[PDB]
Amino acid sequence: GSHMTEQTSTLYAKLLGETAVISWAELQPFFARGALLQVDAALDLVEVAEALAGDDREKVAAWLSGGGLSKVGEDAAKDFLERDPTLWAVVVAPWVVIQERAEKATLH
Repeated sequence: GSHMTEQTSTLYAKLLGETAVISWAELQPFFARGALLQVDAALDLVEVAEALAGDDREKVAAWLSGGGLSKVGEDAAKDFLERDPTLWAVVVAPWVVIQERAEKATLH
């Protein structure tokens, strides 16, 4: 049971591959330590995740001050829990980012 040192760029292939859908209750150890970032329904997962992987500071900090990107505490915890709770989670190299599944406005 030797833990495979993940030196492969499978994370790149995952992040820029597609989004992932999971239950919120699986992400409990992630927001507990604070390794969980919340993204708004207006934005997308790939654009916030590439920013947090690529260290794109103007991209990240624009959404931090703009309120499109945040971190998941107790307020966001009970929010997502009582919202879906099934939501779109994409694991970036440092941390995971989540968007709500329930898009209340979908006009295309």
